Amino acid sequence: PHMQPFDSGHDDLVHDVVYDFYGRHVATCSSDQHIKVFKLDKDTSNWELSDSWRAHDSSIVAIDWASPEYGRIIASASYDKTVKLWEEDPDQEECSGRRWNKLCTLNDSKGSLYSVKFAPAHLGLKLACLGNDGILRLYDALEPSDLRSWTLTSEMKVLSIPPANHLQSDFCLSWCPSRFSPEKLAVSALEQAIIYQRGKDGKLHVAAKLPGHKSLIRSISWAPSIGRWYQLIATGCKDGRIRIFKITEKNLQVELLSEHDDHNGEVWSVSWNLTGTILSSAGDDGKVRLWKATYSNEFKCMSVIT
Amino acid sequence: PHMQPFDSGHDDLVHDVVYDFYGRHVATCSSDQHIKVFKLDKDTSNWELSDSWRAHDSSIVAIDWASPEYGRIIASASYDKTVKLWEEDPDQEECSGRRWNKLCTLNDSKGSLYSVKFAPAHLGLKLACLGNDGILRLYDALEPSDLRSWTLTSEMKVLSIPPANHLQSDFCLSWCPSRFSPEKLAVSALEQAIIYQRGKDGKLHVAAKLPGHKSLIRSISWAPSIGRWYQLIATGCKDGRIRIFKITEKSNLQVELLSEHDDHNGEVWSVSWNLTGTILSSAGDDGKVRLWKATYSNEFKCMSVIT
Repeated sequence: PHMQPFDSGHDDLVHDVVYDFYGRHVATCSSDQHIKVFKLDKDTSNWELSDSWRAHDSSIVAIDWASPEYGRIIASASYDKTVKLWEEDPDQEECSGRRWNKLCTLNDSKGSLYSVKFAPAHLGLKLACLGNDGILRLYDALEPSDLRSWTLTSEMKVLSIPPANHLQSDFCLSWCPSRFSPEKLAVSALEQAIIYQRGKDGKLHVAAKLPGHKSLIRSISWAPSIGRWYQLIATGCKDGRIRIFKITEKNLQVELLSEHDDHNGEVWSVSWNLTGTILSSAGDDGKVRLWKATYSNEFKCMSVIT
Repeated sequence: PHMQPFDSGHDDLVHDVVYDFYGRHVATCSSDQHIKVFKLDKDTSNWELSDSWRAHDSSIVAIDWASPEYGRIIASASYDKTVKLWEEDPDQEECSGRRWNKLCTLNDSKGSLYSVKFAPAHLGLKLACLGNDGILRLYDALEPSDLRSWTLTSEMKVLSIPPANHLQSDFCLSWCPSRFSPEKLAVSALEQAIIYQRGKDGKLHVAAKLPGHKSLIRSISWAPSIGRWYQLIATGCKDGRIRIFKITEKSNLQVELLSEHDDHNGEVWSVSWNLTGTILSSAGDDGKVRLWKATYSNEFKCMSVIT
């Protein structure tokens, strides 16, 4: 059952679409340097533009919503080397172009930015970003009252020497959602994919790598480990394979659970369920595949949308 | 050189246009619930839109700028029973619709609002408003640092009762600009026009009335009394007459009527003063603007008619 598609309202290509916490809102960002937010009308089950606005001087590539317990906040990353934060002002008409106020700007990056992800709420307003400079940066809104008070918490050189050629480069972030697991996050930078963990010293250290990728990692996402003791992160590589890694900490162990080339071409998007019960993958073949785990913990394709 | 008209950019009728302190900026408010601010480009002596934005849920009728010594602040009154204050954020692109941030909202009024006027700077950020509820209200930004800290300073029942069919009502405000004169302001409410003065008890009391109006007072403004000791306030009535009252305080107030002029033959909608209170303007149905200067005898004479 397909539903009535709709126009985003963007002129240039759209890079990311993201859901709010409740799944009733979506934020869109494209190259036309705009961020659009759609609302899912209760009555007429249709998606309808809540507000659109110009937000960056260059192409906006990444986007993300903060936990509802900190307000209505969106974050954006652009090729203009910045990350901007916005907060919805309910006292403005929708579509007015002025429904979301910039709360701040992060200019520390000296290279374009490809990704930005808020951290799990149980760690406060925190976030990460990664760009050409090959330097992952974490920021913290130390005082949850001042949603402008964004301090820089950490800086790590993912690539020792960022190659810097033919912008044939890719980077991705994904925090470990787990509430009852030590703070950590995954990062992909080209062929490599590495995991960081908070130490007793309050600093990030590299705790492992997800080996096997023979090309560019287009996407990666940590799955919600509700119920499980272990962690699972999936990656969609350019070599045309979905990979699912089981990470156990007894400090971290790394198993490869599955590999799937069903896409025959690059896997662009890899996404998870809210319960981490279903995993999605999309690619060149112009198809989306949904995967469930077997009783043996292998992964099986439960359906193919096209 | 180049005094050509220009479009405001409003869809519905425009109610008020106001100049900033320096005369280089203008704020416009219309029924389309927008407030536009124009800039007078130094180089090309043209007026060009600085920023426009939706500010009220209903028709915006009045507007006004605060003294430059408190920042870039505008105040607006609407039929939506509110008065909003805005402060310009120089760190925003012009025309972005995001150049003026709401600093506060005053909801105390239970009837639509027709007028709002900032008080003379020598009294702090203070302001007044009047609406259907027939209750004039003064607000004070007690701490000039917190341009959100707007407290309510006073409430006075102008029209004993606020009756109204809401089909023929008008209200106007105008503070006495004078720096070396006791705080006071004029208020028009329909046929009546009354003056309030601050007492020793820090409360407003009615110190006089400007008698003679035989219809609705569309406009009134106190003139800058630079050089003079007496005060002069003019009113443009619907009965088609401009009136200029000389008010002297010998503190109790005297009231003389200096001039009456029907040259307009129809209602006088706008009555305005000079920065020195040297020239008085009037506009009306006849589609003409008249400028008036005072004679040596203190009568007023029409020194020109624009059409």
